[PDB]
Amino acid sequence: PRIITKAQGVHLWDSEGHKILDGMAGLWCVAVGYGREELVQAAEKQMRELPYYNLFFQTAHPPALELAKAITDVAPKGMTHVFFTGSGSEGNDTVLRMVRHYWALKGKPHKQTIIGRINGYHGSTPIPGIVHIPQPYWFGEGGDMTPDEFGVWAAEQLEKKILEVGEDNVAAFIAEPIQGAGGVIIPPETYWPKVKEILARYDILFVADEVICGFGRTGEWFGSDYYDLKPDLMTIAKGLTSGYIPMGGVIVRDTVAKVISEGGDFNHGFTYSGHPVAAAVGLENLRILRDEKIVEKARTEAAPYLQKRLRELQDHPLVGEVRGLGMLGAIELVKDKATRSRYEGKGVGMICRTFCFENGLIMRAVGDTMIIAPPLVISHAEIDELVEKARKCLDLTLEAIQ
Amino acid sequence: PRIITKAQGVHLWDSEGHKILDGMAGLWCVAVGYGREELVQAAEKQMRELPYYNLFFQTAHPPALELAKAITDVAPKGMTHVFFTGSGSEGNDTVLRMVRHYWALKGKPHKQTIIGRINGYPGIVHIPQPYWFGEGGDMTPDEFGVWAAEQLEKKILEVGEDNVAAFIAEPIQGAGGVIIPPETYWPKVKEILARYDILFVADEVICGFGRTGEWFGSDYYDLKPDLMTIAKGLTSGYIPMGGVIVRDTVAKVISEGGDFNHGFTYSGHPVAAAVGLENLRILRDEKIVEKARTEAAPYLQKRLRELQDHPLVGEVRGLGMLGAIELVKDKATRSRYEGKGVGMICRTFCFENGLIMRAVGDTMIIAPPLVISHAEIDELVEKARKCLDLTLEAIQ
Repeated sequence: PRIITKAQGVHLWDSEGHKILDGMAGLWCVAVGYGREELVQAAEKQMRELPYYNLFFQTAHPPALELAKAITDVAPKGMTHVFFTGSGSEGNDTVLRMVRHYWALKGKPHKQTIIGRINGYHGSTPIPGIVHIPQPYWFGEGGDMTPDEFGVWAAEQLEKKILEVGEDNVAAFIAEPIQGAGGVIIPPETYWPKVKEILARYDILFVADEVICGFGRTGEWFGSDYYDLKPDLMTIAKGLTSGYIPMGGVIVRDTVAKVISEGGDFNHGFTYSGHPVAAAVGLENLRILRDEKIVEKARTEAAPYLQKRLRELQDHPLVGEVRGLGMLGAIELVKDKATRSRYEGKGVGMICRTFCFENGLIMRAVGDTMIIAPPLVISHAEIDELVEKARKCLDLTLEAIQ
Repeated sequence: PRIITKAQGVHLWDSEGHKILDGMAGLWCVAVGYGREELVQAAEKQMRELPYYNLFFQTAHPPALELAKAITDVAPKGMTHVFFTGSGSEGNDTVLRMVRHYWALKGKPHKQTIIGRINGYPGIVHIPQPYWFGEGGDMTPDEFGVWAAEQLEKKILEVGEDNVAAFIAEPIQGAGGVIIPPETYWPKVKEILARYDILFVADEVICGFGRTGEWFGSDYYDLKPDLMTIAKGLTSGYIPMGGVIVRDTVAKVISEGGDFNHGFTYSGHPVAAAVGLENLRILRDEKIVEKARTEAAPYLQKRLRELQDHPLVGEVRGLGMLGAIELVKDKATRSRYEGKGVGMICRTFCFENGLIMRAVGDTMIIAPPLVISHAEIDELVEKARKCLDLTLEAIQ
């Protein structure tokens, strides 16, 4: 039984004193790495000054506002409003309400169906008003097409579905820039360009799920920045606080915010914001990401090296592919690299995960896809640690297959 | 907006150094009062040791478990499962999923309609609230209660048992002005629920963790709920967290029998749990809940009721650490100062005189920290009177 005693930077240590590199940044979230005392201190300060309560009585510099202001500053242009939640998934629920409630107020209440992709639908409990298009997963679902052309097809499928459902019954299309959860499904070059093209010609809202891509994970602040999308709403969480304290929220384009306020501010609960203690943490977490240039350094210094290094693993017999951008990476485990076939039923990723655990690496396995989203602050040294331990474990996995 | 610099016990101080008594315990939540360093220290400790989960490994004593264990210990008997959320309202959403998903797995997917009450929450239907003071006209409290309870049975039949998933109610409606039910209500509702195959959800977001004097409102009115939404006083509002407590029989049906929506991550944020656990440790181990029941509550209630003499007060009501004051133009008919917005004025004068009572229309309400002292109750009822006198004066 293996118990963690201490955590620092990108590393955990067990009771035995064995060092572990957390390649998944806690669970997608721990951006600035473990043990940043500044965040602890933010929380502490607020918790004793005034833990809860806003409006009528409030602190000298309410963290709710200053955090929102901070978020809108790093957001895509046009995104001026932030409605905070206690979690990321609460964010996605909230956005579903907001898009439907939005269209109602425009006097088009028929607009209700949400178009998701396969393997990124979310909760929402087939519901006679959430439909799916195929995911842009070339490696698994693109057979023998070129990435580029597969992308275009998977993008066109959106247009088809909008028409099939009918524009006047569609409320919104909603997608993670990169699905990352379903195994870092990085789209072909051509996808988002084409989806942009489509969205431009239909009167539907566009929700970027930045729960995972948010706050530096792509190298840019948001995946929406990276793929250059113009979303109407953005769900955030996780890296908002580097996972040091629960918080989520929705960033909202001005034009949309104005509609859920004017007309009817009943459901616009004059942004009671979120919890002061969470916000205080979030604000310091954002201050740190911008002011110590961690996002910038991820883009310019960590990312390029991580990607290069990770790709060296392509030589390994077991690896059908390495893919990744920013601080996202994935490794496909195949029986034959040519046909991209898997070790059917053997559950190989499981084995590879096992060996990662045993050898002081945290990669997550999504089926036969190993994935990584390490803290944005990982060093060259630590990337060397990572790709090294990765290889050890790939060798062990292969060995174990015989 | 007045600028608070520090908070202690049941008191805030502004920049001017003026002392303010928070009669609403933050917003229903701050149970143990402000500035308990123990809670700050719990959060701090966890935030640096291990702020969030990872796929593989965990700390020596994960606070998620220890908190759930702690909750199940204070819960009504049978309540063995806790699914945590990031908020209270996320709890109520979650429970809506759970009750519907529950019935589906029993092979009765038509069971979906939720029966709420008016002023607390086809899809979702409502019955009338047990608010004798406003909506009972000239009936006796007892008989009005029975009627308001019978209205449930009527609605179940109207909707039809095979389409009803659940009935869902706060034991006492906090939000909507401390709507304390007649004696007879909950007894009768129990009677009704006993004869229909529907689930019963207690919304303990507000009544939870001592507010009634017992741990839960469900304890107090002696209800046998199938699910309980919690939040707020779980951490004394020091850090956001919520959850659902779930009867064994229900939990067994949503886990095995229909392996689906209990993996995932409902395990709850370690940092929040650490706080929650210490908050609960404090409530049980320093006997705050017990002392609320036995020492604080009786005195608060007594004292508060002295205000009944005031011209403006149609009624004082309250149990445990809940209280309400009705502001009327004529005590006989229970009429209000229609349209004058009197509660507004009374609230205003409370703010200006270092008291936080919340106004729900013309109902002033209080839910002070469970730790309020006799001294502080004296402070409260005293400032209350001052402000009632000021409000009345201002009406001329």
